[PDB]
Amino acid sequence: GWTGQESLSDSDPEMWELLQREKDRQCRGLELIASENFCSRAALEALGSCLNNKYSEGEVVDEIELLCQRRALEAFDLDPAQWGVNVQPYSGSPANLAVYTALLQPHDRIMGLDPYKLNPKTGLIDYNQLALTARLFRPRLIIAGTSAYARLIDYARMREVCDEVKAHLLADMAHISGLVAAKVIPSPFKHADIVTTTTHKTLRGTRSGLIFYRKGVKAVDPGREIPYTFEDRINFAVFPSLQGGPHNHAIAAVAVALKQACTPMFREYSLQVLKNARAMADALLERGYSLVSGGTDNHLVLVDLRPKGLDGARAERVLELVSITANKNTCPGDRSAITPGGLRLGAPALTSRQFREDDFRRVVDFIDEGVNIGLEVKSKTAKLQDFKSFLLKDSETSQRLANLRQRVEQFARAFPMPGFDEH
Repeated sequence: GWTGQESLSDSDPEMWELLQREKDRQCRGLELIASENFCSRAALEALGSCLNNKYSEGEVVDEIELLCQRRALEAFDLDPAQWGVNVQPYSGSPANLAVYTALLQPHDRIMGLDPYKLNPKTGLIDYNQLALTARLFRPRLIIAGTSAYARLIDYARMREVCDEVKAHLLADMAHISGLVAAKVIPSPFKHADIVTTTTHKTLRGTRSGLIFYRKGVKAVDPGREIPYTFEDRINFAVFPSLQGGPHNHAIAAVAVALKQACTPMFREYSLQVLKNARAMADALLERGYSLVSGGTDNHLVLVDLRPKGLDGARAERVLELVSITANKNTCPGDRSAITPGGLRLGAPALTSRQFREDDFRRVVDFIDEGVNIGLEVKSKTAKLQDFKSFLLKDSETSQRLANLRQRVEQFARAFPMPGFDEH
């Protein structure tokens, strides 16, 4: 401006109004995307700080990165002699790419979820096949992580397969990292060589990445102490290889979120996510829905809509038009990625708005009503695009959607919202 200290509301009314509109949209909806959350003000304040002016690569800043490093190992209860962390990755993908480039040579073999497979009878990771398949394939790295699994991963059993075929075990804990930090679920750090995470899902911060790696003594020869050798390879893979200088503002925002994750209130939040997820699952079962794996031990539920007669693409779109955001998801035995059988629902985002179990029972009631409209509409229409345009162009459907929507939004608006008041 004249000063560069003018408020956004005063200097750019058009942008301010876009932000107020987006804010109103978040406040009036029911966010059930299992990977979503609402960032705290405090993290956002760091992100928009004068650290944006400070450029670095390789006084206060280096204190920030070291601080962030220290807070990362602390949040996850890690010994700095046994674990290091690279806090510089921009997002979650750089974290993961940095890993594969660091550790593997061209056309090295890799296994991960898709590949190993879920047992369709139990909807659990088929650990038996993983171990047989990996004896065949001799992978150099195996990735433990998924975005759509409602159970706890047996990291110990994957460490067996890895210890056997001399593979690295990478745990991608992006979706469950807050739960791991609060110690409400078991920790992959006990069994894994490498752990990657984003910071914007259950950690409830900004959109950045972390790479944790084993350092120090791996073993003793019975030359003497045999060391881990991930550090210099990971570090080099991050900078200068895959990235430029770190966003110091972004690293500060990460540090603020990791500090929050250490507090008793964060543990209570995390416990409540598990309770809310179980409540959601029970309410769905009580109304005769099928759940992949028959329920949950974490932050999400995976609904198999196929016995009900609707698919996840259809359900997802109806729910969207009544201000309920969820994601379609493949189920075991599914044919089509376009019309998957399932709907993934998560507790983290609404738990951050102080929803309790009874509030999740309410959400389920609304979801049930939406699915019912989807079943009506599916009965009167043919192709997926006919289904979609009917929702908009049929008078009776359009009016039923509007009534459920007004009711959803009037319920949602009453709950608080993390972040800044107005934008």
